Formats: sequence, structure tokens, C-alpha cells
Amino acid sequence: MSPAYLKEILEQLLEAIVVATNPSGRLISELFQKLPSKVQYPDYYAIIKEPIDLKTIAQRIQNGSYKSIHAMAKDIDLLAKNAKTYNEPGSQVFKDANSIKKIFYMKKAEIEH
Ligand SMILES: Nc1nnc(-c2ccccc2O)cc1N1CCC[C@@H](Oc2ccccc2)C1
Repeated sequence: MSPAYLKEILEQLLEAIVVATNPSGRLISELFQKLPSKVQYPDYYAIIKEPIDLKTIAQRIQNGSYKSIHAMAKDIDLLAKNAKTYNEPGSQVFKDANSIKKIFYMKKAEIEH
């Protein structure tokens, strides 16, 4: 797998996350694009040791920082676990975080097989 080929794969995986809509038609990715401000939400950074967001993941795809699909999955897992730590089970953020993971792993299995 060439770097250029891998990049296309990772772009597809990210694309599936950011175009995914809920049953209501809303785009679940939007809240996860950019980390919450440190001024307004210090508690987030009190709790989350490794903040990450989809814009950072997107930069890393664009910079070639991921050397495999698994590398990108690690950051997807980190992002969802961070969300599921700061927010309660069943809260919309918690549920959307799982949905993003779901979308990623489904599309990863679609590509890998
Ligand atoms: N809750 C959040 N949880 N994770 C993130 C997050 C963003 C990017 C990447 C990983 C993440 O975990 C952002 C979040 N907020 C943004 C919107 C405002 C505030 O949330 C509220 C506030 C009041 C009521 C309901 C929700 C903070």
C-alpha cells in the first residue's frame, strides 16, 4: 500500500464520518470537529489528558502522519473515549461518539474486504 493509496483510504474513512446523518437528518460529526475552548470549558481539559478532534485527525491524514489504517483507528478510539468520559452515558454527545465509531469501523470493514 503506497502512501498515496493509504491517504485515499483514510480520506474515505473520514468522509464517511463527516457526512453521516442521524435518523433526523442532522450531521453527527459537527460537534467533534473542533475541541471545546479552554477558556469556556477548563473542566474538559481537567479531565481529558489527550484532547483530540476531527480537524486534527484531518490534518494528520493530510500530512501523512498515519502510517496505517490502524494508526487512524487509534485516534478515532481516543476521540470517542474522551467524549464518553466527559459526557454521561445516554447523553447526545456520548451516543454520537459511539455512532462515529460505528460509522468508522463499518466503513473500514467495507474497504478491507
Ligand atoms: N460536551 C462536549 N463533549 N465533547 C466535546 C468534544 C469536541 C471535540 C472532540 C472531542 C470532544 O469530546 C465537545 C463538547 N462541548 C461542545 C459543545 C458545548 C459543550 O457541551 C455541552 C454543554 C452543555 C450542554 C450539552 C453539551 C462542550
